[PDB]
Parts: sequence; structure tokens; C-alpha cells
Amino acid sequence: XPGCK
Repeated sequence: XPGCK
């Protein structure tokens, strides 16, 4: 992602 969830 990182933010990606």
C-alpha cells in the first residue's frame, strides 16, 4: 500500500 487498506 501502504495506506492502502
